[PDB]
Amino acid sequence: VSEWTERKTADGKTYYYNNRTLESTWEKPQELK
Repeated sequence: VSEWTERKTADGKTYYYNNRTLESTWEKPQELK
């Protein structure tokens, strides 16, 4: 399942955090793009 949860921070950034692999990236995976 897409464990990619997008947290939109008031800092003005939406980083996609994968709650399965504990992956935190500032660029949305191919699942989103």
